[PDB]
Amino acid sequence: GAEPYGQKKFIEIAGKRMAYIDEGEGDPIVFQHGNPTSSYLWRNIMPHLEGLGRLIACDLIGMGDSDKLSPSGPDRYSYAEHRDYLFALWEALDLGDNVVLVIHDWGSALGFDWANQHRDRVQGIAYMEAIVTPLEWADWPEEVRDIFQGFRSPAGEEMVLENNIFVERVLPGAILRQLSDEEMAEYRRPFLNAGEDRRPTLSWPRQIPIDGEPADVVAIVSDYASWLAESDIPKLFINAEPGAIVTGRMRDFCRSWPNQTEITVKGAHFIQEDSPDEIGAAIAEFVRRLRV
Ligand SMILES: [Cl-]
Ligand code: NA
Ligand code: NA
Ligand code: NA
Ligand code: NA
Repeated sequence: GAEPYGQKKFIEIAGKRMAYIDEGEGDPIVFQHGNPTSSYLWRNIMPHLEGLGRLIACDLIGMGDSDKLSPSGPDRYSYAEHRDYLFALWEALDLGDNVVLVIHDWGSALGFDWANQHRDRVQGIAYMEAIVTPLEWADWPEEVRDIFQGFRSPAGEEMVLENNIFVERVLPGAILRQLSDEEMAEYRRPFLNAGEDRRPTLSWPRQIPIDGEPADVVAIVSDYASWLAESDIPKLFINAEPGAIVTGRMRDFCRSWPNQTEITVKGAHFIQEDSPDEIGAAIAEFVRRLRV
């Protein structure tokens, strides 16, 4: 269960190498990770979709085996910069117009935004522990609120760049099981060096739309949230118990979305590490249904 899935391919986008999985034939099934993960997140999910489509899992810029930006610093790895690289990669990959999106965390902001911009090219959306509408601090799990407000303060650089707290604390804190040393090492790999190599993992929490900031991301999220609440695009909502960011009022909101089926699995935030086989089977049933 610790082994990566497949063998990564590489494409140069805007002078940087992006790494991604691309296996199989047919209409794509696109799996997008978030913070502080990579395509690896999906390694026990993707085998359940074998033979049902072209399976794609991209590593965001500066993450996984994609190259780092230079010079890195606080103005880099914003949502929009990530979107520039990922959307370019998706274009380069010639996805066509029957794309299924499988999305999590910042992967869900990116994927929901993509779908909102390309409504005619998305066959269906499976999402989990996603950014579904703009947040307030009350929506955030109490037990990590102090850490997240830390990230979103000048203390963030020390917390992440020097102390790697997102990788070392937040990630295993939001997985119910204990990862193996080997799993751990894979997740740490892109961020082993203190300093700017760890930047994406600090830029990301600074982009979360909370209390109206950052405004640009709030607007992007509001836009797709309003669209999804009325859209007839097929959806699969994978709810988690106890879950983390899709709880309370946020969970009520996404449950109101049209043309959607839902499952519940055990998990906190990184639920792929806790309930892969249920997740995989639900996505396989959804894709089979859409593609019959
Ligand atoms: Cl984050
Ligand atoms: Na991915
Ligand atoms: Na992807
Ligand atoms: Na990216
Ligand atoms: Na980032």
